[PDB]
This record gives sequence, structure tokens and C-alpha cells, in this order.
Amino acid sequence: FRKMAFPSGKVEGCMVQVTCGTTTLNGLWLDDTVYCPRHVICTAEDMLNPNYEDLLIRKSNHSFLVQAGNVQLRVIGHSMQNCLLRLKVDTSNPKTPKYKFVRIQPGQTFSVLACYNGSPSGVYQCAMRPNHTIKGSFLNGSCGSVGFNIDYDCVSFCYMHHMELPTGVHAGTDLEGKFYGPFVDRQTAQAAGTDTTITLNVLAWLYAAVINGDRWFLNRFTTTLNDFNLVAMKYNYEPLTQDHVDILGPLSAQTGIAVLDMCAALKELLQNGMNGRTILGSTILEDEFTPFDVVRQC
Amino acid sequence: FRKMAFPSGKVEGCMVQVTCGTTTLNGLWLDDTVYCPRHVICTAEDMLNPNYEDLLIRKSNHSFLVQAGNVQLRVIGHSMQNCLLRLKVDTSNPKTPKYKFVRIQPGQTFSVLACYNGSPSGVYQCAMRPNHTIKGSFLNGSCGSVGFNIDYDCVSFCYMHHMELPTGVHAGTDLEGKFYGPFVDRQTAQAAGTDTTITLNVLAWLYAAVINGDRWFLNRFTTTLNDFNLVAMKYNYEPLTQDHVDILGPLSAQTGIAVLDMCAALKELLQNGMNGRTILGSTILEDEFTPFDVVRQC
Repeated sequence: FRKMAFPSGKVEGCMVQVTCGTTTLNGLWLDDTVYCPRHVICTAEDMLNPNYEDLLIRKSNHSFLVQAGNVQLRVIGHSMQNCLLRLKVDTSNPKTPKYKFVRIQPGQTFSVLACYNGSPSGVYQCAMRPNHTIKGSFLNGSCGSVGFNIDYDCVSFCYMHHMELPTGVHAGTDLEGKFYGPFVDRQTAQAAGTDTTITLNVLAWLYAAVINGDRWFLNRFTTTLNDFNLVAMKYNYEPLTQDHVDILGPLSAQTGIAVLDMCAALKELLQNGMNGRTILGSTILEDEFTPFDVVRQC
Repeated sequence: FRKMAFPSGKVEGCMVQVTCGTTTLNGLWLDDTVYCPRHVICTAEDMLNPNYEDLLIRKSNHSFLVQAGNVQLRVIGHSMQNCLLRLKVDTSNPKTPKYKFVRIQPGQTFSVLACYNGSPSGVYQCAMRPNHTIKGSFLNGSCGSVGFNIDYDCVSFCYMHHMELPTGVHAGTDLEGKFYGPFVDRQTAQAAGTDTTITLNVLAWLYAAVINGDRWFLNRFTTTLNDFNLVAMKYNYEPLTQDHVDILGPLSAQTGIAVLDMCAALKELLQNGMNGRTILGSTILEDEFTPFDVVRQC
């Protein structure tokens, strides 16, 4: 099974660089507006505990260098939207697609277009963890990089990168400037919560394995939602709700395997191990595919 | 470690659909030319053993439906370039980037933009296997999808998809229409060779693990190129040449670990296992990252 990301084309045209002083990071250019993390105005020493309102008052419109590759723009209206810097520019982006800002729930997935100083360099698919972090490994020096989904023509922007936490995981915000999780944009004592495994996704990945060719992990045992969440609690998994059962419905019908029987197959994989056998070429239980990601690829 | 693919934007504009009869597949639109697999003219029953010259003679320019989303073009010059259908069109593509056709060596990597009926849907990073296949899992109904690399502005096209082999692996061609491997474009007895592991890439991935944080697999043993290729032959790995040693040079210098010492670290991982310990969150040895892919992300 291949981890697939959305075509990054519609997002690439919206990538600009915001340079404030010695700080340069990526920005999102939509209509006559440029979004970037508000920590761009902080000057490293100021990152320990910043006074953002105080720091913005001493910043003017000519302190921001918005650059769209060869073209340099101009700021006519600097503003602050929660943890985001909303920069009003003179020219509207001719490459602006149909866009909407959504706030994705934990367990859901998105494509990230990683850029470095306004120029896009790579694209990958990741998931929003239950503790609200992302395991993006390298978003280092890519602050401003965005997370998105695509439905035909419409781009659903949902993430902007802000922070690489002291434990190598990544923290960030939605496009309304509001953080995913309890985290602030401040270099301080920021402890991430104990990450659980996204159960729904594991079940979806197993449903995918059935469609491809792997079937050995299926047994004739059954298990209700009560007994399974008891075992899920033990192996640091997310408990499974009745809503998750309803979501897996279309994938149950396609493979002829009831969701509770699939839960019984998972229950067994946690207690009896895997014994060096690979589900879809992987020795571990992959939890970063939603049931909607499985259906769109099958 | 995250598997990163190139931004698909410059390639998305070149995606069209070629519809010949009941057969519809993806096409590459560059200048006043449209490339697609020549098996588009085959009519399923004809796929067992086709006579391509004979089949093309009874095909005219109005038998091909080239469509760029909303815009339908017209064929003025159908031709055959080895296993590729070269279609000359009236209008030149305004979205044509700087492009070059390269033939990638086995062990090297590329980004694939998977499309379905001319419209791009997903993007992922894969590798050209030693047996010349790709493990693309789902390129099903995506014939014509291209494989590429990007250097700043220049797009290096290197792959087009043709065949999903009876063993779930994928076969295809370069953009000059010449197949990677002994394979033909014919639904017949096509056996893929015994796939070996790309050693250079495993060494590169281990070098990457050192830069991130994992260091436990390093020991004080050393091993020359002779003793290692003896062990590599045993575990179905590629033998390591002196050229591969020279390629790993810049990554050796960055981590302070000599390539022969890294080979000694690998030698041990094959004979002593891994004992349920994860290198970069993975229980198996990942072989689809080139040393150039490691450097570009670090």
C-alpha cells in the first residue's frame, strides 16, 4: 500500500516568503491577503516569552518583505488573527484557487506542501495525531508550510506549521490562526500528551489489505464494541465509538467483513503479535489512512 | 523519516486524456505533442498478442480523443515511437515547463503523479527496482501516469505507466517509449526477475537515521567491500560497487561515520536481526531513499 498525497499544484501558486528582519519563513497568498505564523516578528531571544501585541506595535508595513518568487509585493495592512499574521497586500493573486478554511479533527489526514523561503520543495501525506501533534520529521526551517485537502477544484486548507517541539514532533495552527492542541507559539516548557494509536485508521488499513490481497489476519471470532475498547485501552489505542462503526460501513460492504469481526481481527493482532508477517509489506500497524482515503484509492 | 515527493504542479498542466474507442487513459502534453502508451489502440481481446503496426494502419487521426479537461484538441499527426503513441496536435501547451527526458537507472527514485482519465488525483514517491519493476500498488486504471524528478525549474520526465503485472507489480517505459526491463506491452507470460534489495539506499537511510537521532545500530566493527558483498549475496541484496562508496562520501563526512563502518553496521543488522527495535519508526530496512534524496532533505 502506497501513502498518497494530493496534487500540490493549486497550493504551489499561493506560496510566498515573508521576511521580517533576520527571520524568513513561508506564507499563504490568497486574494489580496498573505498569511504566515505571527512568530515571524520575534527575534529568537524574544521567542522565550514574547509580548505579541507589544512586538507588533513597533512593526510597520515596510518591515515585512512579501515575495512571490521574482515579484516583490507591498503590505498595506498588517494585522494579527490569533496566532497568525494577516498581511493585506495591493495585488490579488491570479493563481488563487477556490479555497475554504477547515479545522480538521484528530485522526484525520492531510497533504503537506513543505516549502523553504517561499519556494515549494516537497509534498507528503500525514495525519493529525490524537495528542494534536504531527510526526512530520522535517518541517525544519519550513514554518508557514501548509496542510491541505482537495475535493475536485476546491482546496481545503487546514494546517500551517509553527513549531518543532523539543521531542521532534510538530505543532501548528488552522488557517484562522487557532492552534491544534493546548500549545502556544512560544519557546517554553511545552509537553505533548501521550499519543494513542488511531483505531479507526488501523481498521481502515486492514480493510484495504483485504481488497489488495492480504487475508491471513481474519478469523471466525467476533467481538462487540465493549470488549474491544477494553483491549484498546490496554494497548494505548483510541476507544472506538458508534460513529466510527458507521464510517466503516461502506468498506465492510465492499469486502464482506463486518466491522465488529474486523475489530476481532485487530483484537487478536494486539494480543498474539504478528510473528514477522507483513500486512501490506509492513510489520507494524499503520494508523495514518482514513476510511475516506481507502475508498478514494479503491 | 517521511517519504517526500516532488511538487506535482509543473506536471499537472501536462495531463490530458487520450480516448481511443472504448479505451481511455492518461497522456503527457508537451509543446504540440501528446504522449501516451501505444496499447490505447488495443481492444482487450487484441491485448493477448497485438500487431501494433497493423493496428495503427487501420487507425486514423479522428479515432483519438485528446482532452485537456474542458478543452478538446485535434490530432494532425499520429505516430509510433517504440512502445509510445506520439500524437501531433494543433495547439501548443501554454503550461509546458522546461522538460527533459531521462532514463533513470535501477535503484534511483522518482515522483509519480497518478491520474485517472486525464485528471490528476494523487502523488507519491517510489523507486525503480533492480528487476526494473515498481511496487506502485495502485496504478490500476491509471495507464499513462508519469514519473518525474525536478531540479529547480526543470522537470526530468523518466517514466510512463503501461502494465500491471500478474504479481501486482508495475511495468513501464521511459518517455522515448523504451521499456524498463525485458517486458513488452502485451498481456502474456511475463515473469519479473527475483527482486534484490537496493543496498546503497539502505546505507543512505541509515545515514539519515544518524542525522535525525537513531544511533544504536552503530558498532566499532569495520568491514571492507569484499566481506560485505559476500554477506549481501546471502541476504538477497545488491553487491556494493566502488562507485556507491564514492556517492556516500558527502553523507559520511556529515555524520563522521566511514562508509565501510556503515556497511559493517548493516552487515550486523542482517545476521543479528533487529529484535523489535525501530530505525526511524520502521521495523524493516527501507531501500527507497537515494543518498541524493537524503541530502536534499537535510
